[PDB]
Amino acid sequence: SVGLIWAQSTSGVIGRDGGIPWRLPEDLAHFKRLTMGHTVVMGRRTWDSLPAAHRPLPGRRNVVVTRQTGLVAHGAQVVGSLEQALSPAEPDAATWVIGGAQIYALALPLANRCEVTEVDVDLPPEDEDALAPVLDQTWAGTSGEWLVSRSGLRYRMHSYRRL
Ligand SMILES: NC(=O)c1ccc[n+]([C@@H]2O[C@H](COP(=O)([O-])OP(=O)(O)OC[C@H]3O[C@@H](n4cnc5c(N)ncnc54)[C@H](OP(=O)(O)O)[C@@H]3O)[C@@H](O)[C@H]2O)c1
Ligand SMILES: COc1ccc(-c2nc(N)nc(N)c2OCCCOc2ccccc2CCC(=O)O)cc1
Repeated sequence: SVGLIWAQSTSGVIGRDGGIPWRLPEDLAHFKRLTMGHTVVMGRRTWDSLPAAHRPLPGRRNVVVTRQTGLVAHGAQVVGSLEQALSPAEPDAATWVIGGAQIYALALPLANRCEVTEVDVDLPPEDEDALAPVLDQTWAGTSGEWLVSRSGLRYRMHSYRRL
């Protein structure tokens, strides 16, 4: 099982300026609950975007997809392709692809599940933004109710499974 997990604004922005242009603690908790104890696969930009307190992501096997020989920032296992990231895999569990846009595009054809957090923040896309992948007719989804964060932002979760 290969799952994509991401958070996006309603407009479909996932990234800006090498980071994420909102703060939503409830989504961080959701992300940790779904990924704890599992392998997480990310693109190298996302690895370099992690604040030092969160790099590597604790309690997870951190796999970084890069074309470079290796990385200056410690704690990752580097691989040269998504296929190398995904095999061998943890039994009875999902391997989670955790971004960013380039790595989501690589993984989308291989994925069985998507776990999306939608954040109701008004973020018209800007020219260098990373955008969420668009899902096609091979996905069936369900959506949770709108929730209110302690910061006042509304958010909700969507879950998709391959037909
Ligand atoms: N909202 C969310 O859920 C979420 C989640 C994660 C990230 N983000 C955001 O997304 C943005 C980063 O996304 P991004 O698309 O710019 O970068 P990315 O997908 O994180 O990383 C891109 C890098 O991955 C490597 N790569 C890409 N394709 C490859 C291939 N075919 N083979 C081997 N290596 C490959 C390259 O690393 P090298 O250059 O080292 O070769 C490339 O520069 C940031 O703003 C981050 O904060 C948002
Ligand atoms: C607080 O910033 C968050 C940024 C992104 C999400 C997030 N949310 C969903 N739903 N899917 C994702 N792929 C996703 O990005 C995961 C990779 C980036 O992770 C970062 C970045 C900065 C600080 C901390 C962490 C995780 C720390 C940990 O997990 O210990 C969550 C919170």
